[PDB]
Amino acid sequence: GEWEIIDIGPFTQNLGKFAVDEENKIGQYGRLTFNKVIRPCMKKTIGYEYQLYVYASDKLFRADISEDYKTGRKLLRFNGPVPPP
Repeated sequence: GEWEIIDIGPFTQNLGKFAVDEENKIGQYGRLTFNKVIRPCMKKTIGYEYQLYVYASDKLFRADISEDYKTGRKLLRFNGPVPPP
């Protein structure tokens, strides 16, 4: 159940796109336009879980994302706007 910092390459960006698209289906904040994932991005091993900071429509949100390696990606939490890290 350990955490590591991961770089903000394409894989991390697409986790941010996943989170925004999932959040648009929820409709908590209206229609958000994905901007980018910024540092720091954390990954925990279970099978993984991610804590990310994603800009969408010019505002900063934090997303918690679960991922089942074999089966499925899962939006656990999406909150904000949050202060910059």
